[PDB]
Amino acid sequence: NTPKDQEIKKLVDQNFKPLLEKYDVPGMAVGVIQNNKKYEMYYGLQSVQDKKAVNSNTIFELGSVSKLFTATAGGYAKNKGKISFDDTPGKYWKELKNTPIDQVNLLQLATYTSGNLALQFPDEVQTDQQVLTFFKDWKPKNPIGEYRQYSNPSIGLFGKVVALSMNKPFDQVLEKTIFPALGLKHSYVNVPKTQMQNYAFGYNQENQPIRVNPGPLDAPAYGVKSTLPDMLSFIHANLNPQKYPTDIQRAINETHQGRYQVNTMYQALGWEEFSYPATLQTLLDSNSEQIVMKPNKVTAISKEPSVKMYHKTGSTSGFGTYVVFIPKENIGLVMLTNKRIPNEERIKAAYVVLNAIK
Ligand SMILES: *[B]([O])([O])[C]([C]N1[C]=C(C([O])=O)N=N1)[N]C(=O)[C]C1=[C][C]=[C]S1
Repeated sequence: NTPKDQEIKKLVDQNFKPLLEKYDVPGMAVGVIQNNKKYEMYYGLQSVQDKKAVNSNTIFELGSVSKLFTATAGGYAKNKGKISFDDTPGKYWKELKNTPIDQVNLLQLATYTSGNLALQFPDEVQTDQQVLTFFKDWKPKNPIGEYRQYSNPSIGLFGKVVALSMNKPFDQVLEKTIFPALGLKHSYVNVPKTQMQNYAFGYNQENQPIRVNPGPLDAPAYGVKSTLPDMLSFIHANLNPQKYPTDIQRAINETHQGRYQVNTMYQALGWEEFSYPATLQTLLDSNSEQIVMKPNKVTAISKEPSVKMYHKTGSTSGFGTYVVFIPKENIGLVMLTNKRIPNEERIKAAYVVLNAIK
């Protein structure tokens, strides 16, 4: 009657494959997981100049999807009693004790509500000392906890604090503790010399080959690299947290808890959450210029839905990512590209595929 894998391949070919020609994207990996079966589809080239095909070993930059690993590490720490989300940063980074930023709690930092932290650090902040000084010098603007402004520094600081609580630097937290707990084998903060042959180039808007630049608190905000099989395993863990040991199970479940809303989007830890079924437009609205780039007053959750879906977009200058999962249908999807394409196109292609399967 047509086997499931060919059916999924056809749906992906209908919806994702034409994006490659349309946006001149050299390579793409799309996976679906459904009831513990994994489907992997690969297209084009990880390196144009080397004529190297995209494949199950290709390492892609996840950009802001990296925030999901940061949130997971925070969930892991918290459920191990190493932090409380009501703590402030000065408890762990002692140089911030009794400074204005120490009036902001960990949860407000992870969910972008300090009320005065912008998308990026200033370009001049690079070293560990400059990051410290930035935070010591910080002062409040909007009332703490009431306005969401999506921010690398805000969740970067959370990440740093989480690492300090676990007595390891943040790259070691992911590479030694969190990745191995999720069973991931090819995910990295720092890609080692022996895997560089698998690290795709990203491609900028003139299709020039580029990779992410080092930056302040880059790892917790946008600095993870992974493969399609790994990303499918991560979606599998979010769909089936009960199959994992206690510590990481509780961590995953902690990332799913909604904390506030901005209209139809519930801000969980890392993940954005929606009432399921969700319309396409609700998912598109989560990624509008007004939500992503500007401050928005938040609202206490006044309807908690029974059934939810979760997504997150991510980009670096040279790469695009989108992950989405729906626990009720035990289904999820990952897209990786080595050229940014509009977030709208990622969300819609994924919407059509997930809704058509079966
Ligand atoms: B994440 O991917 O949501 C995050 C935020 N962001 C900024 C941009 C942009 O400047 O167009 N796209 N996504 N990503 C990053 O901060 C990593 C990047 C740095 C520069 C371009 S993407």
